[PDB]
Amino acid sequence: AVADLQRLNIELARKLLEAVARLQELNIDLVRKTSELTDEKTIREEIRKVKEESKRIVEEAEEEIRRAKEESRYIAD
Amino acid sequence: AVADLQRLNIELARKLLEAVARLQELNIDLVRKTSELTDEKTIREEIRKVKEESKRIVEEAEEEIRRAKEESRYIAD
Amino acid sequence: LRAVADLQRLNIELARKLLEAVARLQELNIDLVRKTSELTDEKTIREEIRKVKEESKRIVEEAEEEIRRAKEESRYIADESR
Repeated sequence: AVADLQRLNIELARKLLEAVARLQELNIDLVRKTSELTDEKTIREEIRKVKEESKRIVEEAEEEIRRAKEESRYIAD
Repeated sequence: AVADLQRLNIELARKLLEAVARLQELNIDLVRKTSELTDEKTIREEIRKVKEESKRIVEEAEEEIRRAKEESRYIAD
Repeated sequence: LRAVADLQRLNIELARKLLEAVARLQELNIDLVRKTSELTDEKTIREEIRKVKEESKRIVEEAEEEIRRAKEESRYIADESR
């Protein structure tokens, strides 16, 4: 069952990479918006929003890994 | 063969971390320069540059997973 | 109980640590941006930058070290077989 488990890891690498890519675009955006704003109350909402968004993304990736792990177990029998 | 496929997976994980590491120094550089500058046109150019550089890095990592996908196929048969 | 199933969990453990690294770095980056908006003294800001940089390097090196473990542990599993 070597090819199946291998395909699984390739899938995983893609998930984590996409998460990494989405977090990067989030950080470029947080820096861009912060440079644009002067009001600190307003800047704090952008930061608070990026933070929870980042948290959603990390959690999504965490569940994907958990699912890849469970699927490995079944393929293991 | 299993050992070769695992070697492939270790290689891939390392390259994904390398992309993560390069993005982080990029993000750190972007914040540093933005704190240094006041002119927004110049700041937007720093932001634009870091962004395209981030995509290049992201695109290379995507190609690497793709290579790893091809290579795994060849080895399993 | 396969050698392959054990190699597989090694990779699962490996993806987690790297994600954990990415998560930690992401929080370092947001904190640095937060403090940057809060401060006007450049000396202070540059110190916060140096701190995040050193912290980010350690996290990356911690992850590089775990990869070296996975690689070595994987080798060990090679002769070990069903």
